[PDB]
Amino acid sequence: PIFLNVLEAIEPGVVCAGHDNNQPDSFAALLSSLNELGERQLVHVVKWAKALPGFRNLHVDDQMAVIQYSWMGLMVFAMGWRSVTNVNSRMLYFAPDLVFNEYRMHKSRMYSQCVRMRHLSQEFGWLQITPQEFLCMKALLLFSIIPVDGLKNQKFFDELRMNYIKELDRIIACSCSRRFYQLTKLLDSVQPIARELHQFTFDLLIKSHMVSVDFPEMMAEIISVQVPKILSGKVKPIYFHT
Ligand SMILES: C[C@]12CCC(=O)C[C@@H]1CC[C@@H]1[C@@H]2CC[C@]2(C)[C@@H](O)CC[C@@H]12
Repeated sequence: PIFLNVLEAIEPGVVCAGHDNNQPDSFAALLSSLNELGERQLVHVVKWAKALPGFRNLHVDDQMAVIQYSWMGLMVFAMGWRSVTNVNSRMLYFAPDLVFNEYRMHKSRMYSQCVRMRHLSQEFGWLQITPQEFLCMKALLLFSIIPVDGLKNQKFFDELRMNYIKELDRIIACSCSRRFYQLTKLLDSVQPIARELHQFTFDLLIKSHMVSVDFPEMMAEIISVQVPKILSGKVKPIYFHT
């Protein structure tokens, strides 16, 4: 099981937000901590993606683009997994030092987005997603959002994505169609969540200095240059179902 060996081997370890849990929960503090967490996880996502089977087959520019478009979906998917794994789904396990209870979901001003993420977390439970289904789905997520004008080498991308789909199907196969159906619906359900988070972070970046939220430099760059391409519809998710 070469493919599965790789995905398991490359899976990132624990990442902390560096949040001060001893201090009363403010909007500014919670959101600055989520931003810092995002920046730290982006480093890990980049090294993960580069080690994925076939990833180096893409043009350098497509490598960068797929990561910049997909990171929100990928991080949310992993966060959902951690959440089923560690806590119990009233809660969102962003990091060991950054666990959201309902009170925090409210103070972050992200309550409804958090409700969507928790629904995702719960779905992993209800579908009884295996660790190996999780790993293959996460890999697929990196190849599920592209510019409508195409990538530099769209042909290699379409081939990469096909191969990850085949890998998910094998992991299922090893009825079957019911399971593939359910997993593809679950993958699709990540995309509305990512879209609402993209809107939210974009708004927050615009009004950031007003509300005293810090955006690390890499975060501010991607949210101002790449996230607006998704919100304006220049970059769109690939859905399995209509
Ligand atoms: C990806 C992160 C951070 C990593 C993670 O575990 C999931 C989580 C989802 C909410 C994101 C956050 C990064 C910072 C964002 C983008 C904030 O600006 C608003 C929503 C936050």
